Amino acid sequence: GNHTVTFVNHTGQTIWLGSTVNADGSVNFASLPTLADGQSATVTIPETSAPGHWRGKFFARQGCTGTSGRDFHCLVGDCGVYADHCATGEQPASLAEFNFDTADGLAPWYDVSYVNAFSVPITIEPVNAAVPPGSASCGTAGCPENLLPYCPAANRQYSPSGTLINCVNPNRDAPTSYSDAIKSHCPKAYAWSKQDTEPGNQTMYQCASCTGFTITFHRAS
Repeated sequence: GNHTVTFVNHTGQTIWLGSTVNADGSVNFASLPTLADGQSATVTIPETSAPGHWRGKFFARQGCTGTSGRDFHCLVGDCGVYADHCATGEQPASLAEFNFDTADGLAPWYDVSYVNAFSVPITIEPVNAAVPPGSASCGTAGCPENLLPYCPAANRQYSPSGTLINCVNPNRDAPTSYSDAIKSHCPKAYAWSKQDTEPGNQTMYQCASCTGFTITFHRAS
């Protein structure tokens, strides 16, 4: 069947959901919801339709102002001038990444990625999971703790009003003091692109027997 994805906004401010999909035929949504603090919404992944898989990323855009189609713009994760969908790639932000695949008996795969940035904490937790006895599958990806306070000073980004709102990886492809701090506080997420080749890493998750996922964007201020 088709998996559901529930977005839960616990950040403390409004988020404008965005998504980017791989160039493999994965079908992107016409629009993704805007969530005031505390609100939630659920979408349905069209797995049963061609091409039978969905490889892509969800993220929260923050600090959005202006008019859609004209000057709409976000302080974190901007992906174009439209409030309801991405016209371009996104500026660096926390990512919830998925590989739904009806041809992969281990899918869906999921992970939290701070490779580009840590903006808000993300957890990805399966819904109605049936874990085989002894299996450690269907784990929760990511951690709830706000990691902005542990950001190296050189990688911090501030709102015009002076609030710390983002922590941007200076080198996505090699360990840095940025990735050291992220990994030290949450080993359950990507902090740099090839972390999943480190022995003992806890970056990747899959759950072959669930009805969907809950993506929670946790408190960030």
